[PDB]
Amino acid sequence: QVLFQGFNWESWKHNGGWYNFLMGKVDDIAAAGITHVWLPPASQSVAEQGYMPGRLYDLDASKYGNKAQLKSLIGALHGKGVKAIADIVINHRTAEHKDGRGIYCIFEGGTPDARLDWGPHMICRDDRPYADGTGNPDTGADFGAAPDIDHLNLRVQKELVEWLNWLKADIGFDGWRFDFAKGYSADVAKIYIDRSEPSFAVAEIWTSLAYGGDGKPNLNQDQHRQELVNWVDKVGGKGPATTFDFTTKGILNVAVEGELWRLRGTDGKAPGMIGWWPAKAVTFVDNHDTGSTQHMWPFPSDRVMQGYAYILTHPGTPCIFYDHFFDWGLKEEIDRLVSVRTRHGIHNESKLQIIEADADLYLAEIDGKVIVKLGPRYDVGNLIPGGFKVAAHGNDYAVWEKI
Amino acid sequence: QVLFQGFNWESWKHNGGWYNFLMGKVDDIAAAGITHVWLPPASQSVAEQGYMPGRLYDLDASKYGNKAQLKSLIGALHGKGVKAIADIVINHRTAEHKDGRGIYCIFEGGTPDARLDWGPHMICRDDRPYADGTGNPDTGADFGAAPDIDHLNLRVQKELVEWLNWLKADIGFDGWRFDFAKGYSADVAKIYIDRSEPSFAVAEIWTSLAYGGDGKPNLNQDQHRQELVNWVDKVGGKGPATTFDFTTKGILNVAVEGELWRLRGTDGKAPGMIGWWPAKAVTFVDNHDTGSTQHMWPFPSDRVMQGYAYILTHPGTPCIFYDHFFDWGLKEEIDRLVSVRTRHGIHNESKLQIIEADADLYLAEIDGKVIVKLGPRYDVGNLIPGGFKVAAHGNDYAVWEKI
Ligand SMILES: C=C1O[C@H](O[C@H]2[C@H](O)[C@@H](O)[C@H](O)O[C@@H]2CO)[C@H](O)[C@@H](O)[C@@H]1N[C@H]1C=C(C=O)C(=O)[C@H](O)[C@H]1O
Ligand SMILES: C=C1O[C@H](O[C@H]2[C@H](O)[C@@H](O)[C@H](O)O[C@@H]2CO)[C@H](O)[C@@H](O)[C@@H]1N[C@H]1C=C(C=O)C(=O)[C@H](O)[C@H]1O
Ligand SMILES: C[C@H]1O[C@@H](O)[C@H](O)[C@@H](O)[C@@H]1N[C@H]1C=C(CO)C(O)[C@H](O)[C@H]1O
Ligand SMILES: C[C@H]1O[C@@H](O)[C@H](O)[C@@H](O)[C@@H]1N[C@H]1C=C(CO)C(O)[C@H](O)[C@H]1O
Ligand SMILES: [Ca+2]
Ligand SMILES: [Ca+2]
Ligand SMILES: [Ca+2]
Ligand SMILES: [Ca+2]
Ligand SMILES: [Ca+2]
Ligand SMILES: [Ca+2]
Repeated sequence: QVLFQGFNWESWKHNGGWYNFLMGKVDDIAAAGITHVWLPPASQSVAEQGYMPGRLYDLDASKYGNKAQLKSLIGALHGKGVKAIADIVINHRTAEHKDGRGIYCIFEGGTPDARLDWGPHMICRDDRPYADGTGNPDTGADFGAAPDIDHLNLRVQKELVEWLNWLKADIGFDGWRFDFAKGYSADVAKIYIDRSEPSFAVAEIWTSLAYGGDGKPNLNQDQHRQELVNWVDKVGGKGPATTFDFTTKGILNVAVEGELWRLRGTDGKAPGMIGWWPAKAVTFVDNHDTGSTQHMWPFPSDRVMQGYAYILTHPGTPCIFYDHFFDWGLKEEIDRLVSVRTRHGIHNESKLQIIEADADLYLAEIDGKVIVKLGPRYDVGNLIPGGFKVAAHGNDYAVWEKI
Repeated sequence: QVLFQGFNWESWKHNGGWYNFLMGKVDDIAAAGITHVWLPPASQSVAEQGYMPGRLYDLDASKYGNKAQLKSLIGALHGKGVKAIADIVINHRTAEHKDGRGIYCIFEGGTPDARLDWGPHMICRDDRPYADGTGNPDTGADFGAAPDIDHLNLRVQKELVEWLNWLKADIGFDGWRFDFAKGYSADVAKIYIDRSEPSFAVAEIWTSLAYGGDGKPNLNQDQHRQELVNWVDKVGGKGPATTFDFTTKGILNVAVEGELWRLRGTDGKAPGMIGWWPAKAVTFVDNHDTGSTQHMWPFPSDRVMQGYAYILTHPGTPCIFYDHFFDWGLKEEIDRLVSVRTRHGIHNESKLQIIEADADLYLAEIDGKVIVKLGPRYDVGNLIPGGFKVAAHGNDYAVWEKI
């Protein structure tokens, strides 16, 4: 399962429309061995990138393109074997109309009927000024800038599950990435996952790493991955549910700048979520927030390939980011890695054994068939077994594969 | 067994004589809980510090003092419970007289008889110009500046074992530290150890650490401690034989400057010799060469107490260096640590479990009774068990002891 993020922060701006643009990259994407692409928020949003949704059923006001273009793109991805997963922003919603108080708290689903046309009662009890105090309190965090939907209200749960099934059925989406899933409880999410039955769903739980007395992250980030592992438990370990592994991303970010010892945790296992539940963890080097033009937590640029050498050979389900693959010129090195991975049947639950993790060398062996070396360390051969030949290499990475 | 090094590079210079001087520190030394003190080379040496011996039986030409003063000092140490171990420099010897060739290759033992009065035949075949080609080749490394004794010659072995037994019997020495034990084979050393039967013997095998592609030592220094562990095997694992743990000293030197992750080796065990054979390893922060006025491999000065917090709580047999204890003002902090160690019966073979080793924190638990934290990391309490109270602390160290 290797995922691709088919957009970045600037994508809405594209001349002629991003979904149209993306039509052209479907073959390349299919060819890299990508199995799912995560498409940006489809509905009408106040914010052009999509994360501030209003008329949920109105896919036509999207700045990425209209419903007709979405279905053609999802048609193309599907015709080529790949699945399309959708950014479900349902923690918060923006309102169409002012109520009596002059507050924008009357929602409009986008259709002549009443689906999704809620008012203040479906806003979480306490999210003043939008709330009118009569809904249930928030199951999770608040998003400041907008109304937070009260996911314990039953009309909310039904109309939002109808909308999810419509996105699967009429639009074609296969799975969900749940935006700001800290916004609501794993229980609420579970209803949506269970009742829409996606073939894949990844939640975005993003919290800070623990930082030590030195301004740098701690080697141990067990509080941080526990929280990911916990969401997956409550939601259901047997489900399709996964969380992005922000722990590996946070560590790697630092590790790569000459601190590769950071990659062998306290227990001698990988320090990120993939060290405890690789199966339910999807890994990434960067996304539209951490990277792109937002630069919230970027991977060191001169090192993104050591990042892909790591996520692509290791357990967990890797996510390639649009920009790296298509705009940085790393296409081919990334391809080669996705091949090594697919060729040896490396998969989300592969076994990892960390041979060495010193400041200047990380050497790990996955599934007995592939070894990856990250780092500038030159004197290395003595540790890579007889029987392996180098499969890929580039800047401060090399991966050998057996015979 | 905690050893003390009762001298440094400048000691020969002391006004009024070092052994005399040292008479005054015997009580303090005895009181710290020190069980052995390593005294500098006793015989006549061309080089004032002792490491260039000539008339082996002539203890009177020592710049540290004469035979009478040595015996009084060893008498005092013994009267107070401590043993005295001697620096046996027998790899090389300097000659008293020129032979026919005009080469200084006629030795003089220091007595009217012939004990130790060898000539070129007892010099290793190849150490030109001193050698006359008729002796056996060197069993080990060469010391450039002087004649290397051919320890395979049987007269050499007998007279040098007589001299060793005289140092035990007439002078009072209890054990040996074998200077430059790379100078000769572990086999030759074994004869001297076995036949003089010391109660303690430590060899000085000093080689370089492996350095990586970054100018810093590798985390793994297994080639380096293998060599120590090997000498002890050939010499005899059941003997009194030990080697100084240069591996821990080399690592620690670096580790302490914010790289405390260096202290959990590749295998999750201590990286120095004490991780493989703690019993046969004697640890140190610095000695007359690495430190003192020679500064060959000094411990970072503002950090020597993190070094003693480590060696004093950990397995292996610790060696306190004269200067730290008596001249740096660390006496009391060092004492306190030697107490924690002795109080809880921590000993050369105690069990070590490394809780965490991150750049800014090293936390280890010895024998279930003591925990030591090295590093500036502040947020620590969550990892030290309920039941432990802090026993000592100071600059970037603290050690707790159970109840
Ligand atoms: C951009 C996002 O911000 C939040 O993550 C923050 C973490 O909580 C914080 O602890 C860490 O140190 O830094 C973060 C960013 O600075 C949200 O939790 C995260 O979910 C959010 N990501 C998405 C949500 C949006 C609003 O609906 C967006 O505009 C993003 O584009 C989404 O991917
Ligand atoms: C001072 C000593 O030098 C040697 O150690 C060197 C190591 O071999 C080298 O690899 C390392 O990088 O650095 C070293 C010092 O720069 C000898 O091997 C060592 O045994 C020697 N130590 C003693 C021997 C002497 C000569 O008889 C001395 O003058 C010292 O005072 C002794 O302790
Ligand atoms: C393997 C694990 O290490 C533990 O110390 C964590 O506290 C735990 O949460 C994590 N457990 C998870 C991982 C797996 C699979 O390895 C599960 O099935 C568990 O339910 C899930 O909580
Ligand atoms: C425990 C050890 O780890 C091994 O990987 C080393 O290669 C080995 O040399 C070392 N072995 C030594 C240590 C002990 C005690 O632990 C012995 O009795 C052995 O003879 C001695 O070689
Ligand atoms: Ca409507
Ligand atoms: Ca809100
Ligand atoms: Ca919320
Ligand atoms: Ca004589
Ligand atoms: Ca010589
Ligand atoms: Ca020699």
